[PDB]
Amino acid sequence: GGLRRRDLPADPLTLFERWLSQACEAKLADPTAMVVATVDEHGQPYQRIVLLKHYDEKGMVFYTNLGSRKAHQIENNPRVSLLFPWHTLERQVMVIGKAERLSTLEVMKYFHSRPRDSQIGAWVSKQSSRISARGILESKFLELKQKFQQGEVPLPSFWGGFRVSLEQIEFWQGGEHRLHDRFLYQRENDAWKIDRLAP
Amino acid sequence: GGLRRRDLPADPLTLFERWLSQACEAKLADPTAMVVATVDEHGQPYQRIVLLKHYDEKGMVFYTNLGSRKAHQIENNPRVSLLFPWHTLERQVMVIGKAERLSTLEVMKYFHSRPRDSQIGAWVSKQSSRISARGILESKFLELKQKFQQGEVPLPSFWGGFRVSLEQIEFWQGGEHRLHDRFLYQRENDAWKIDRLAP
Ligand SMILES: Cc1cc2nc3c(=O)[nH]c(=O)nc-3n(C[C@H](O)[C@H](O)[C@H](O)COP(=O)(O)O)c2cc1C
Ligand SMILES: Cc1cc2nc3c(=O)[nH]c(=O)nc-3n(C[C@H](O)[C@H](O)[C@H](O)COP(=O)(O)O)c2cc1C
Ligand SMILES: Cc1ncc(COP(=O)(O)O)c(C=O)c1O
Ligand SMILES: Cc1ncc(COP(=O)(O)O)c(C=O)c1O
Repeated sequence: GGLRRRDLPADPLTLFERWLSQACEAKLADPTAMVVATVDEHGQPYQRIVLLKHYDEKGMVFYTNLGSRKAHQIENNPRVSLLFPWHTLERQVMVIGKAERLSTLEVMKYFHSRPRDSQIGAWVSKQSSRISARGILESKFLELKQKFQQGEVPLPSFWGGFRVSLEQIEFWQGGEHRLHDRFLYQRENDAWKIDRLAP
Repeated sequence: GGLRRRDLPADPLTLFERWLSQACEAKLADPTAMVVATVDEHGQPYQRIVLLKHYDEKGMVFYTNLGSRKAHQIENNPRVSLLFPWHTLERQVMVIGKAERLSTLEVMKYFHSRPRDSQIGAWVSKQSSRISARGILESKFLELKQKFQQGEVPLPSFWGGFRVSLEQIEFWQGGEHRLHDRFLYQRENDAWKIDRLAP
């Protein structure tokens, strides 16, 4: 029907929750899937999809291997962008913010909630490094599955997470004639300034 | 069934064509949709989806408004990343490269191939700038529809395109236990060096 300023909530998370809710409702594949962009030391941007696992006023959270390329890039430049590719629903949500590491307590809690095969898998991969063959991953997996016996499957020291703060959140919704609705929520010291952007 | 090095084509575009072909075949919404990431002068990355309109060994092409944020950002830093969010097919294609402007000749050709309402729309929006109301877009549209009479609908001077070169192309395909297949094709002076990357 359209997206009019007068219908927007004060808090952008409120609109995001609604859009996330309807996305699950429409059964999109991986509704929590978002593309996270980071930048290396030479100014080159990099992208990969990760899953949003939690969000609130403090920011959006995802977990990853601390030795990965994104991790290395975030340590040198914490500025990141997140984009939810919801175009089958004629929508997009883009977030601008800084990524900060989650504490051990937060990570252990989420880690032990994952399927065991995934916990073991976490142990297996030296994420982003070049490896000579797939078999390396497969032998290790087997090796560890039995090594643990699974007693509790330990939290790898190289496993962690990041929380991306909400400095800016942009909502995009398809419009005919290429005239789409775009609203940019921008942090103004606790409060949110809203502007419609030309498509 | 999996992705083994021995089954990879010498030229990454060959694998990309296959993946693009099957994506259309599976009727994904907007198979040519890709997330393009650019970086501003402060090192902050930005993202938005655009449509791939052509590709070959020289790079991947998309069209946009030359006064937009992405355009401004590319003029200051031509390094960009493209990511095709094909996860409903358990796949991802990420491209690293430099964006260069297309010539007038190339742009006119593609511009006049678009639906008239879209050509008029192109004229309407001062893409990315803040506008006070949606009505501004709607009045202009109407105004121009009749102004042209459509005799040929002129190419806006602020409309253009970019070609992103292929410096690196990464292929990702879902794997069980979180052990996914990842291969990175990297330009080595005309030739392509291939490495499997840990997931
Ligand atoms: C649907 C989907 C969800 C994914 N979720 C995550 C995630 O939550 N954490 C993660 O580290 N990688 C995840 N990945 C794999 C990443 O895209 C990427 O390959 C990996 O994190 C390494 O990226 P990097 O080399 O840029 O560091 C996911 C991939 C897909 C397609
Ligand atoms: C499926 C889809 C396809 C799109 N294709 C394009 C495109 O080809 N060119 C373009 O300028 N914007 C396109 N857009 C709109 C962009 O995502 C974005 O809103 C716009 O280019 C302005 O981005 P910027 O402010 O970062 O410059 C598309 C959006 C969607 C959801
Ligand atoms: C490398 C990697 N880590 C984590 C995840 C997902 O997080 P979780 O397994 O806790 O749901 C994925 C999902 O595809 C992944 O590919
Ligand atoms: C702003 C904008 N320009 C261009 C396009 C698509 O290119 P074209 O209309 O030539 O197919 C889109 C598609 O959503 C768009 O949103």
